[PDB]
Amino acid sequence: LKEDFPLSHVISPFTNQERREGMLLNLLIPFVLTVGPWLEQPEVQLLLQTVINVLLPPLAESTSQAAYLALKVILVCFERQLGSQWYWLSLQVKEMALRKVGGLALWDFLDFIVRTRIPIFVLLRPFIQCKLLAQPAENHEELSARQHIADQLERRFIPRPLCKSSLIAEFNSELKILKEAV
Repeated sequence: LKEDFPLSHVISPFTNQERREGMLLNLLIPFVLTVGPWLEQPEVQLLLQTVINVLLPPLAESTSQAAYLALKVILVCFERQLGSQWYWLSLQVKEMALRKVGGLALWDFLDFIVRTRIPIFVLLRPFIQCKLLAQPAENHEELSARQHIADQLERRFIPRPLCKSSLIAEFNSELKILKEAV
Protein backbone atom coordinates (compact mmCIF):
# COMPACT_ATOMS: atom_id res chain seq x y z
CA LEU A 1 0.00 0.00 0.00
CA LYS A 2 2.15 2.84 -1.31
CA GLU A 3 -0.71 5.34 -1.57
CA ASP A 4 -2.51 4.56 1.70
CA PHE A 5 0.53 3.83 3.91
CA PRO A 6 3.46 5.92 2.65
CA LEU A 7 6.69 5.83 4.62
CA SER A 8 5.97 9.32 5.97
CA HIS A 9 3.43 8.07 8.52
CA VAL A 10 5.81 5.76 10.40
CA ILE A 11 8.57 8.40 10.48
CA SER A 12 6.45 11.45 11.35
CA PRO A 13 5.85 10.88 15.10
CA PHE A 14 9.56 10.41 15.89
CA THR A 15 11.07 13.48 14.21
CA ASN A 16 10.92 15.47 17.46
CA GLN A 17 14.17 15.57 19.44
CA GLU A 18 13.25 13.04 22.12
CA ARG A 19 15.11 9.87 21.07
CA ARG A 20 15.71 10.52 17.37
CA GLU A 21 19.25 9.13 17.69
CA GLY A 22 17.89 5.65 18.38
CA MET A 23 15.14 6.05 15.79
CA LEU A 24 17.64 6.97 13.09
CA LEU A 25 20.06 4.24 14.18
CA ASN A 26 17.69 1.26 14.38
CA LEU A 27 14.55 2.18 12.40
CA LEU A 28 15.83 3.84 9.21
CA ILE A 29 19.28 2.34 8.58
CA PRO A 30 17.93 -1.25 8.52
CA PHE A 31 15.03 -0.12 6.33
CA VAL A 32 17.25 1.26 3.57
CA LEU A 33 19.81 -1.53 4.00
CA THR A 34 17.25 -4.31 3.51
CA VAL A 35 15.48 -2.58 0.61
CA GLY A 36 18.74 -1.51 -1.02
CA PRO A 37 10.55 -3.16 -2.99
CA TRP A 38 11.27 -0.52 -5.64
CA LEU A 39 10.69 2.75 -3.80
CA GLU A 40 8.96 5.61 -5.61
CA GLN A 41 10.53 9.04 -6.07
CA PRO A 42 8.38 11.11 -3.65
CA GLU A 43 8.98 8.82 -0.66
CA VAL A 44 12.73 8.84 -1.37
CA GLN A 45 12.57 12.65 -1.48
CA LEU A 46 10.73 12.79 1.85
CA LEU A 47 13.17 10.34 3.45
CA LEU A 48 16.25 12.22 2.25
CA GLN A 49 14.78 15.56 3.35
CA THR A 50 14.00 14.19 6.82
CA VAL A 51 17.51 12.78 7.27
CA ILE A 52 19.29 15.90 5.99
CA ASN A 53 17.13 18.07 8.27
CA VAL A 54 18.99 16.68 11.29
CA LEU A 55 22.37 17.51 9.74
CA LEU A 56 21.41 21.11 8.82
CA PRO A 57 18.61 22.33 11.12
CA PRO A 58 16.40 24.99 9.48
CA LEU A 59 24.40 18.78 17.31
CA ALA A 60 25.73 16.07 19.61
CA GLU A 61 28.59 13.92 18.33
CA SER A 62 26.70 10.61 18.51
CA THR A 63 23.55 11.84 16.78
CA SER A 64 25.63 13.57 14.11
CA GLN A 65 27.57 10.35 13.52
CA ALA A 66 24.33 8.42 13.10
CA ALA A 67 23.04 11.14 10.78
CA TYR A 68 26.16 10.83 8.66
CA LEU A 69 25.71 7.07 8.48
CA ALA A 70 22.08 7.50 7.42
CA LEU A 71 23.06 9.96 4.70
CA LYS A 72 25.87 7.72 3.47
CA VAL A 73 23.72 4.60 3.28
CA ILE A 74 20.82 6.40 1.59
CA LEU A 75 23.24 8.02 -0.86
CA VAL A 76 25.05 4.81 -1.83
CA CYS A 77 21.91 2.66 -2.04
CA PHE A 78 19.66 4.84 -4.23
CA GLU A 79 22.40 5.84 -6.69
CA ARG A 80 20.12 4.87 -9.59
CA GLN A 81 17.15 7.15 -8.86
CA LEU A 82 18.52 9.88 -6.57
CA GLY A 83 21.00 11.05 -9.19
CA SER A 84 18.28 13.00 -10.96
CA GLN A 85 19.10 15.83 -8.52
CA TRP A 86 22.79 15.47 -7.67
CA TYR A 87 23.30 19.22 -7.98
CA TRP A 88 20.69 19.92 -5.32
CA LEU A 89 22.42 17.71 -2.79
CA SER A 90 25.83 18.89 -3.98
CA LEU A 91 24.81 22.36 -2.83
CA GLN A 92 23.40 21.35 0.56
CA VAL A 93 26.75 19.61 1.24
CA LYS A 94 28.73 22.86 0.90
CA GLU A 95 27.15 24.50 3.95
CA MET A 96 27.87 21.16 5.64
CA ALA A 97 31.59 21.95 5.78
CA LEU A 98 31.14 25.74 5.74
CA ARG A 99 29.63 25.83 9.24
CA LYS A 100 31.48 22.72 10.49
CA VAL A 101 28.58 20.53 11.61
CA GLY A 102 30.05 17.53 13.40
CA GLY A 103 33.49 17.33 15.00
CA LEU A 104 35.40 14.53 13.29
CA ALA A 105 32.85 12.41 11.39
CA LEU A 106 32.69 15.06 8.64
CA TRP A 107 36.22 14.20 7.53
CA ASP A 108 35.31 10.51 7.65
CA PHE A 109 32.32 11.13 5.38
CA LEU A 110 34.35 13.20 2.92
CA ASP A 111 37.17 10.64 2.77
CA PHE A 112 34.59 7.91 2.13
CA ILE A 113 33.19 10.02 -0.71
CA VAL A 114 36.69 10.34 -2.17
CA ARG A 115 37.33 6.60 -1.83
CA THR A 116 34.09 5.43 -3.45
CA ARG A 117 33.81 8.64 -5.52
CA ILE A 118 30.13 8.17 -6.29
CA PRO A 119 28.90 10.78 -8.80
CA ILE A 120 28.74 13.56 -6.18
CA PHE A 121 32.54 13.49 -6.26
CA VAL A 122 32.52 14.91 -9.79
CA LEU A 123 31.13 18.10 -8.23
CA LEU A 124 33.11 18.12 -4.97
CA ARG A 125 36.58 17.46 -6.40
CA PRO A 126 37.22 21.16 -7.18
CA PHE A 127 35.66 22.44 -3.95
CA ILE A 128 37.53 19.86 -1.82
CA GLN A 129 41.05 20.73 -3.04
CA CYS A 130 41.65 24.43 -3.79
CA LYS A 131 39.30 26.01 -1.24
CA LEU A 132 39.81 23.31 1.43
CA LEU A 133 43.61 22.91 1.50
CA ALA A 134 44.63 26.57 1.17
CA GLN A 135 42.04 27.51 3.79
CA PRO A 136 43.48 27.70 7.33
CA ALA A 137 43.65 24.29 9.01
CA GLU A 138 44.02 24.51 12.79
CA ASN A 139 46.48 21.96 14.18
CA HIS A 140 44.64 19.40 16.31
CA GLU A 141 43.07 15.93 16.14
CA GLU A 142 41.07 17.04 13.09
CA LEU A 143 44.24 17.12 10.96
CA SER A 144 45.53 13.71 12.05
CA ALA A 145 44.11 12.05 8.92
CA ARG A 146 43.96 15.19 6.74
CA GLN A 147 47.13 14.24 4.87
CA HIS A 148 45.55 10.83 4.24
CA ILE A 149 42.64 12.36 2.32
CA ALA A 150 44.97 14.83 0.60
CA ASP A 151 47.07 11.97 -0.76
CA GLN A 152 44.05 9.74 -1.42
CA LEU A 153 42.73 11.61 -4.47
CA GLU A 154 46.14 12.61 -5.88
CA ARG A 155 47.24 9.53 -7.86
CA ARG A 156 46.42 6.40 -5.83
CA PHE A 157 45.09 3.48 -7.86
CA ILE A 158 41.37 3.11 -7.20
CA PRO A 159 40.27 -0.53 -6.62
CA ARG A 160 36.54 0.10 -6.41
CA PRO A 161 34.47 -2.66 -4.78
CA LEU A 162 32.78 -4.83 -7.40
CA CYS A 163 29.28 -4.17 -6.06
CA LYS A 164 27.32 -2.64 -3.20
CA SER A 165 27.31 -6.10 -1.61
CA SER A 166 30.98 -5.78 -0.66
CA LEU A 167 30.45 -2.38 0.98
CA ILE A 168 27.33 -3.47 2.85
CA ALA A 169 29.56 -5.80 4.89
CA GLU A 170 31.63 -2.92 6.28
CA PHE A 171 28.43 -0.91 6.70
CA ASN A 172 26.88 -3.65 8.84
CA SER A 173 30.08 -4.12 10.86
CA GLU A 174 30.36 -0.43 11.72
CA LEU A 175 26.61 -0.28 12.33
CA LYS A 176 27.02 -3.00 14.95
CA ILE A 177 30.00 -1.17 16.46
CA LEU A 178 27.91 1.99 16.75
CA LYS A 179 25.09 -0.06 18.28
CA GLU A 180 27.37 -1.24 21.08
CA ALA A 181 28.67 2.34 21.33
CA VAL A 182 25.29 3.57 22.58
